[PDB]
Amino acid sequence: ATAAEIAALPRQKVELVDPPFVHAHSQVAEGGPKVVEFTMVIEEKKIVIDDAGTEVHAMAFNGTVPGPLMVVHQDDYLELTLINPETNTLMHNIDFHAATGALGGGGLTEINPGEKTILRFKATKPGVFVYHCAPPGMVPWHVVSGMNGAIMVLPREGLHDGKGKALTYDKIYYVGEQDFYVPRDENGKYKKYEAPGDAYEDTVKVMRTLTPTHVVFNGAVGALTGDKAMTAAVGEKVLIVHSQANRDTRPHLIGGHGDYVWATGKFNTPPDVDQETWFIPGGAAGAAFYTFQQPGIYAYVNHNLIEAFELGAAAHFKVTGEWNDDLMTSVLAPSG
Amino acid sequence: ATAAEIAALPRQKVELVDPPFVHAHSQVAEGGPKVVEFTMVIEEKKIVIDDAGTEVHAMAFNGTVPGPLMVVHQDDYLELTLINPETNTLMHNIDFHAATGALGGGGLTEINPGEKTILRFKATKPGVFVYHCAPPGMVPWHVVSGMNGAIMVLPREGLHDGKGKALTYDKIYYVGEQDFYVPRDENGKYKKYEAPGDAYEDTVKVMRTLTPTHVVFNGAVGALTGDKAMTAAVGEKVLIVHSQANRDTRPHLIGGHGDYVWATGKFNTPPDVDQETWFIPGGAAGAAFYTFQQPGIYAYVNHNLIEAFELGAAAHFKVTGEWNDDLMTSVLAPSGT
Amino acid sequence: ATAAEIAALPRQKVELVDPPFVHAHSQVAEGGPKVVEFTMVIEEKKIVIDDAGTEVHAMAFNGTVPGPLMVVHQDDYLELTLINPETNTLMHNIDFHAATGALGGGGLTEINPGEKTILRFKATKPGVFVYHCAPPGMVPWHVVSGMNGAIMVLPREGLHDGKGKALTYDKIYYVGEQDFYVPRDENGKYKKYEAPGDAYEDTVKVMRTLTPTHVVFNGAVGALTGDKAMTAAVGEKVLIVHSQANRDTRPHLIGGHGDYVWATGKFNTPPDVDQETWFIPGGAAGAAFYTFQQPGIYAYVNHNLIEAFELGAAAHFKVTGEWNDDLMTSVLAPSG
Ligand SMILES: [Cu+2]
Ligand SMILES: [Cu+2]
Ligand SMILES: [Cu+2]
Ligand SMILES: [Cu+2]
Ligand SMILES: [Cu+2]
Ligand SMILES: [Cu+2]
Repeated sequence: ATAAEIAALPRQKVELVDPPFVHAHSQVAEGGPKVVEFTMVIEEKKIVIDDAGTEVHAMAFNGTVPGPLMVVHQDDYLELTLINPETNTLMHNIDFHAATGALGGGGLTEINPGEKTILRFKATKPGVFVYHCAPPGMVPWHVVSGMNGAIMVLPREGLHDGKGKALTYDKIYYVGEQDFYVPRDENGKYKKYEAPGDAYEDTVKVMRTLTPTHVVFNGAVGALTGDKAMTAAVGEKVLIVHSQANRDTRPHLIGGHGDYVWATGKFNTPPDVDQETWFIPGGAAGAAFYTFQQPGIYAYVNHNLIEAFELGAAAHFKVTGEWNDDLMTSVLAPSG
Repeated sequence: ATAAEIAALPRQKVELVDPPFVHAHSQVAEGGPKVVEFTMVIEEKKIVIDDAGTEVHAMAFNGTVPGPLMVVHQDDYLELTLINPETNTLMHNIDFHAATGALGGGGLTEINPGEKTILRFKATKPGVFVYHCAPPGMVPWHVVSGMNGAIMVLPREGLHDGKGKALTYDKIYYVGEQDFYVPRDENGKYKKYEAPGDAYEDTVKVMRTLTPTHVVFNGAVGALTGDKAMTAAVGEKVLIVHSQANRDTRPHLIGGHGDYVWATGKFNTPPDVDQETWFIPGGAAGAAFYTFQQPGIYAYVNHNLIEAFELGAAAHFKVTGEWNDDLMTSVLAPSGT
Repeated sequence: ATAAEIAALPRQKVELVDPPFVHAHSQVAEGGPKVVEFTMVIEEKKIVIDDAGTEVHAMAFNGTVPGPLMVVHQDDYLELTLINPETNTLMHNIDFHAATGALGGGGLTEINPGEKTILRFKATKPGVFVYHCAPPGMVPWHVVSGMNGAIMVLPREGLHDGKGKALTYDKIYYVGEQDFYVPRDENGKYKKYEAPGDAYEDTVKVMRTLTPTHVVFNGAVGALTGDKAMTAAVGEKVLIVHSQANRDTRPHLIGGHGDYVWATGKFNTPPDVDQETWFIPGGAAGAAFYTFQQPGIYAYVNHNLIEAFELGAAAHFKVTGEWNDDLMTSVLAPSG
């Protein structure tokens, strides 16, 4: 397309919503290509990530860790307004792994506090893709301070299985997994600081050990459990988008499966089926589709079970419906 | 589907065998869906994992680490009697990744010492799958103390390649890989404890470093080497099932390949072919098929070669038969310049 | 083939070139199977691997880390002459993951200083494959001292996609990634040693932490950046071969994609498509094919970004050509 051709396309303004929910969208594209417009404000803020009151200086797209999920269709244009308010202290930018050129947009979006920028790119490849900050010289520090999220580029015709059959989800949830590296003093207590830049040197020391102190979903231990559990019902088709911008993960739904999994995240590669545990490399997003067949509590975990149960990488689904005894039954309940 | 129709099905009681061997089974299912019955008793026991005498309090399904492989076919019912003897000290349960609902069985099978339970589930999805203990609040500690194994759900028509050609193995071995986290004293010497409970706090400290002290096949360093090496012959088709319930691994057969590898472990996903090194993420099982074409010793390793040769994750195959010089030959043996 | 047939095949002697470049070869084979002859000399030498003057005693096929890429076609025979000069101190050998039997050749090629050997094997399976040294009882120590490389066995009809369409590259580069484990003294300074054997105990202690001190491409921090960036032009098709003999990696082209990725490295397994980040397990090689669409500087990284930008695993591509504003454009440049 020429610049004139693009200027004649319809514009659509999208309101973002906080993870794990996803803004409203249509699976099959309603019409031809659009310029889809989003706006995000960056907030630097302290977050508390566990029940011991441990703090991280988060650098958050839209004020959440992860940043929100943006949804477009193949061959739409994504137009982002990115704002770094004067209340912040650091320069920031954005690299979309879905985009082609200029370091995924990082080289065109460097904004100091009090600045804004607008970037547009054509979403030429369908799939789920990571986005993250990447300021020169400080790339990994922004990413492991929570400045990352994902976008989904749906095929215009919606999702399909390997053999061209349509896959239509009832519910979608976005789980962003974050490794954090919090410094400790000589008594093994986590340190606190009064500004992000003050934590920089101590944090780099921990990062170089390659071992996170916490690995969490949606920005904190227990964020998606108990009463902030994701919900579904028996018979509902659910798409679970999962991203990790820095470190590998191996998601598993305890009690379920991934019926179709795009473990690479890319919808032109056919999905793996019937998976117990799938693998998403650091720097990628993946998606799993599952139809719930049994009610009750499911845990959704990174299946390095130390990372899930000791370091924080565990969420719940609460699923309503009737029990199927053909699939599973207690023949003799625990007894003497 | 009905309670009635299920009690009408034939029952077959299987006697389990210790890894790396697998109980007798047929690849192609003979006749219709069955209720296949297994019994395992849980043992808490001290095991020695290296030649230095390092001890771990293991928590072992059927007394072995890994637990034994169970084989059924798709749409069979697996019925497990699980027994926690009153000589044990902890509650245990089982989560089958092959099963659907109730945390894979784990929410229905919590048994204290002196208790037993019977669980039945329909094996709806073909593949190899991990099982493991998962008691609320102590999940990784029972897994990394050895409490895990695998099952294989064969398609009823047996295995096939990506394009419908039948693949029939002559023999099957199950390699369970285990990461252990053994606490050290001030001299760097491994510690010993009286009961499993006593080791808990020090072991969680090592677990949180995410760095195992030992990574082993079949429960110990060198367990599947020497007189305990797996065996085959030139021309023999072997299926190697490998599981890791907690940590990634990257198996490789030194001197061979994986001719067809279901690296995800699931037989409706077509296999990768001609693999050098394949990758099984923590919490999964995979399977590789190979036809041996050369005699001699092979080593089967996790190809982080520090984990293989320093931490324990190496086994041997001894293969009989004739050498093929077309595939490889020494044109000039090591000689002076 | 008969014995006389094998004995009658044409021989071709190939001069190797240092990575990241590759010796001249044809994609589509020209004529029937051949015996392709290569000679490599092993060098044990001290190399400097970062900007701080940190030394390692490298053990280097042909004098380089990684060793060079050898290219043959399926069902050719590769015949290697391997020489261990009298000035080295250790026995060495070679295991080709491409070969069948005798531990990949390792059992037949153990040469002490002052010895040579000639090994021939038939390249029966197409793909990229790791090769590395593996002397009994000292395998990891030779591998993590740099003694590894890769070979490519191309299909006789050249590369194709999943749907049997030909893929022809214009340029090929080989990126070998190396994890090093360099000991430190109690002051945190890296140690130096007179002879390789003097470093053995201290190095195995670091190896057993599973945490590298440096993760590099082509043997050193920054080896493929600046004036040594890899080059291409918009519209050129590049094949990037990447190996890691001991530890996993997750390559990503910042600003691009892998249009076709043989992540397993084996050309009978259909490629994944449209990849953002792909995953190569330790002990394997992989290959990614990309057509460049935008000019500029791209970084090619291991996307554990701590490993890329703190520990050394980052390279650059410099790509010439005209900017395409359809794919990406700055609608509003950073402004107050
Ligand atoms: Cu930032
Ligand atoms: Cu990135
Ligand atoms: Cu248990
Ligand atoms: Cu599990
Ligand atoms: Cu060597
Ligand atoms: Cu190897």
